[PDB]
Amino acid sequence: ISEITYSDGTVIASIDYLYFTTLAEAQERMYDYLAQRDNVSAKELKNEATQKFYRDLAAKEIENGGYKITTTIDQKIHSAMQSAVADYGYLLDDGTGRVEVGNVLMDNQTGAILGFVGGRNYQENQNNHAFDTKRSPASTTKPLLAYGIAIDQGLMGSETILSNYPTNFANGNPIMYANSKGTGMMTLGEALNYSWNIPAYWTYRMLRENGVDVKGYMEKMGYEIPEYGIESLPMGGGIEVTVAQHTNGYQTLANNGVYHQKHVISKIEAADGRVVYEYQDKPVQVYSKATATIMQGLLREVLSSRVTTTFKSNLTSLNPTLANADWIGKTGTTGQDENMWLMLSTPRLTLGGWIGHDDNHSLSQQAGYSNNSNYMAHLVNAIQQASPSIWGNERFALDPSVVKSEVLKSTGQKPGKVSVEGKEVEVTGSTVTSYWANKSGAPATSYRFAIGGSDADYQNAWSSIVGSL
Amino acid sequence: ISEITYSDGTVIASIESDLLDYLYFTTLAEAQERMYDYLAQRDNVSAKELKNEATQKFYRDLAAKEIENGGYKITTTIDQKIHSAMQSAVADYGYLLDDGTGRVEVGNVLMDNQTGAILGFVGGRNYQENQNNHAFDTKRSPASTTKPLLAYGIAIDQGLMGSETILSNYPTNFANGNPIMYANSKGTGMMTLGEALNYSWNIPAYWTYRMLRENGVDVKGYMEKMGYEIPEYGIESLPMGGGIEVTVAQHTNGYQTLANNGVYHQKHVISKIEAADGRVVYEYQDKPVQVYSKATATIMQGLLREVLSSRVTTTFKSNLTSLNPTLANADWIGKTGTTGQDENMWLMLSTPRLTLGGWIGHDDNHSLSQQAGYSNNSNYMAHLVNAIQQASPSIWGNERFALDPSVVKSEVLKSTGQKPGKVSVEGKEVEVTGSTVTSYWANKSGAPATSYRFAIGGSDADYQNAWSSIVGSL
Ligand SMILES: *[B-](O)(O)c1cc(NC(C)=O)cc(C(=O)O)c1
Ligand SMILES: *[B-](O)(O)c1cc(NC(C)=O)cc(C(=O)O)c1
Ligand SMILES: [Cl-]
Ligand SMILES: [Cl-]
Ligand SMILES: [Cl-]
Ligand SMILES: [Cl-]
Ligand SMILES: [Cl-]
Ligand SMILES: [Cl-]
Ligand SMILES: [Cl-]
Ligand SMILES: [Cl-]
Ligand SMILES: [Cl-]
Ligand SMILES: [Cl-]
Ligand SMILES: [Cl-]
Ligand SMILES: [Cl-]
Ligand SMILES: [Cl-]
Ligand SMILES: [Cl-]
Ligand SMILES: [Cl-]
Ligand SMILES: [Cl-]
Ligand SMILES: [Cl-]
Ligand SMILES: [Cl-]
Ligand SMILES: [Cl-]
Ligand SMILES: [Cl-]
Ligand SMILES: [Cl-]
Ligand SMILES: [Cl-]
Ligand SMILES: [Cl-]
Ligand SMILES: [Cl-]
Ligand SMILES: [Cl-]
Ligand code: NA
Ligand code: NA
Ligand code: NA
Repeated sequence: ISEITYSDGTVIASIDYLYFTTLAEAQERMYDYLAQRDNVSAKELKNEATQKFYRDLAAKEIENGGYKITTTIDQKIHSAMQSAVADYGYLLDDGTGRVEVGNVLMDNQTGAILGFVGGRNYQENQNNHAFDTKRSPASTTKPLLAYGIAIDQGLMGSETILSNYPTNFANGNPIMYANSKGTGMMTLGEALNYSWNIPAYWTYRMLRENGVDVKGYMEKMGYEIPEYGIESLPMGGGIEVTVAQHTNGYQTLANNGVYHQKHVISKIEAADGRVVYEYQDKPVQVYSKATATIMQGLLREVLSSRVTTTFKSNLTSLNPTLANADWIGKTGTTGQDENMWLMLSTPRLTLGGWIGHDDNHSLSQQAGYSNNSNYMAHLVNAIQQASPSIWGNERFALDPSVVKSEVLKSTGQKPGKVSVEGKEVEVTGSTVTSYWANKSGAPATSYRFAIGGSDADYQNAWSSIVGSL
Repeated sequence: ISEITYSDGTVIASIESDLLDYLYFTTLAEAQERMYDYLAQRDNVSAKELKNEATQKFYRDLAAKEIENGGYKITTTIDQKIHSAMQSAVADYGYLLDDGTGRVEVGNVLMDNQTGAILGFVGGRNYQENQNNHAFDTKRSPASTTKPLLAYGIAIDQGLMGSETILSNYPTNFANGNPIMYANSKGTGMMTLGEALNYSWNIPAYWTYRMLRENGVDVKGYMEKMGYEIPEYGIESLPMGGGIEVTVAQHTNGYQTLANNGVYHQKHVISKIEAADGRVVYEYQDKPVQVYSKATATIMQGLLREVLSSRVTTTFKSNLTSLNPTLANADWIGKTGTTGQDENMWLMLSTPRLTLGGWIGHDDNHSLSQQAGYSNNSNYMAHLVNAIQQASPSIWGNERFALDPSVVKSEVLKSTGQKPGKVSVEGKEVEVTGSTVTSYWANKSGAPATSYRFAIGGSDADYQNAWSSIVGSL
């Protein structure tokens, strides 16, 4: 009778979060294997009755067969993660009841899942918040769906300027962030650190205007998103993901643009040793190396800046060496504080983390900012203790293909002549290196130098700019 | 022969004559200052004679001899378990300060808010390597930790602003024509007190101090009640710490005053000297002074609570949270400091029971790294605050700072920090309206009606520009 092992061949069980997660995945691979073995047509496989039967026939196969199921799970690491959430999960409770939690640690280079947190305590609550739970990824959407795609397309670079000026949705309601209706122009860096919404709204809207196949990108990463025609899409509206699937997105950015499909099972072998399933590596360059490495740079500072997450502070206090790893990441917070995300990467690993309530009520305001950040610092340390060089010491680095431009700070763009209602101006001032992922680098400065902005906005910004020579 | 004891009576050391450790020198030195004052007054020397240098030297010599040969018991306020714990903390965690500019030195004073007793201190990285006492001897500019005491606290006390009053942070020059800078920023716009505190902007502080001069406020009087020695008050950048130099111990005494509801207790490390024959030659006398009203102090507490919790200029609450979440939930308030070339970092922390002063920098005054104060010092002091807890788990207390009853509350416009009402904007009189906030004052009657110059500071151009904005939003 059959076995599931850790990656080193150590038996997990013969046929708790660990048990069911790995088994359910093994059964899903067994389901595929049998449907292909019986030549079940794709029409047939859509049939509900057929699915039940084959779901049931895969389950019995594992029980009765004598298969070895090799998982990707690292015993020391996964176990250290269980202790972590046991020891430190209480840091999440903030007076809104018992806060649940999902984490997935993924190898950036393989997609393998080394260990995971399923929830506060399987014995109290059996919902798997790492693999099953689907929640809006909120602002963690932005680097993937908006900004990363805009850069990859050549429509934006590291120090391009976006409008966070007040603006409304089609219905007339103001696009909000926290309680702000917006401010003014702003670099991509600042838009990312503070997690503004308006800048993301204009970015997505620009992608639609340029006809960019955004679905194409998201699908290459395994994202199932049913409707792309949504103005708040890039802020995580109309999207729902597992922590495992979402971790896979950040795995893509971290792995210099190259997707590896997540997996928890690497091999199933019949009792006579014939492989019935084995994981096939299909790297996929979702973003250009320039794009991914440019994005790595920005997400480095999302964490450094500490604007929306205290994480680096927390990690520094618990483990100052570890804190010097080249961490990058992105927070998410849903509009009523229903869900907090913190996504973290070093060159080697990605660790995704969600918290919230099962019934979807609000957390405290600081639940993502402080609590989750603190918790994940403890979790990241606990993985370190268990496997001391697993995080690695590599730095993320700009790909040589990255083009570097001299732009004005004020416009995001090369200095140049511009007309400001009549009066042409020679536009001059302090400059910055901007990183682009196109052939040619930044354009020269135009009147509409920014992503988004009304006319009014533009004669307000140009006002100050002109003032400032 | 003579002995210096911890506060429970344990012996720290014997004083006998020499042939021809911070704790020894610090406690002995203050004991000799006491013996000095005693011997002088026993002999009826007057401030006339005691101004004469041959006479000081005589009475300093006499006080040394007296403790060396006499049979005095000297009782210090030092708490042995806590002080030890602090020596351990700097030993274990001092390296957290080293940022690549060399060996960063450090001074700390833990003070009891209710008496001014010093319970323990850190004198430097390692007395062996360097004997400069950075807790008691080194004087440095308190930088922006000047602002609550010299500027905003006094303004509130004098009824010239309240908790949500607006201040100008629009660009402006010193009298010589140079811009008042903060980091690289030439300024922004109008600003609540709270925001001005959390970011530690300079211009609001500049204007605040200017106001107090225009109003002839006795700022020296306040600072002196707290033991501060500032030689020259006519200095534009005073409130930012310009032309001020202080020990960690003196400066801890200033934050003690705000923390103890406005009431100052003079710092001391010695509570009693007693002779063998029963003669008490010195015993510390409790002499509370109300420097700020309880209203002012408790309002200030609320603002300093958020300086820490906003995490703008320090990571401390984050650091402490990860080290000791329960302790991070005590009622911490504080203020940071950074001199203009990054030479000096300060963090001043209080709970209702204790104040902990912290300075870091280099004995030769060269620059620290840019984040030394924001991050390094904040992290170290969270380690230090925690180590103090471990040694004495109730010492910090679970009490909360709270507004005194005497605090006046007012409904004001968020835009103007003043009560809603009509204003004359450039000819046409306007119905100044919008969302409100509760603002705390330490006067009789609270906020005024909004006037054209609602803010502390600002030029005509500035006020135009800001009203421009406010009129828009109606
Ligand atoms: B983000 O910082 O997680 C974020 C995302 C949104 N998106 C949507 C669709 O509401 C809103 C907000 C916010 O207004 O706080 C933040
Ligand atoms: B403060 O945030 O510690 C502060 C204080 C000063 N003071 C003086 C006298 O220059 C300057 C600055 C600064 O230029 O950043 C900050
Ligand atoms: Cl293993
Ligand atoms: Cl920023
Ligand atoms: Cl699409
Ligand atoms: Cl999905
Ligand atoms: Cl569509
Ligand atoms: Cl799998
Ligand atoms: Cl077999
Ligand atoms: Cl950092
Ligand atoms: Cl922080
Ligand atoms: Cl280039
Ligand atoms: Cl260029
Ligand atoms: Cl191009
Ligand atoms: Cl317009
Ligand atoms: Cl000394
Ligand atoms: Cl003691
Ligand atoms: Cl603020
Ligand atoms: Cl004065
Ligand atoms: Cl002084
Ligand atoms: Cl004067
Ligand atoms: Cl005697
Ligand atoms: Cl009073
Ligand atoms: Cl009242
Ligand atoms: Cl009122
Ligand atoms: Cl009054
Ligand atoms: Cl003017
Ligand atoms: Na966020
Ligand atoms: Na060191
Ligand atoms: Na400061």
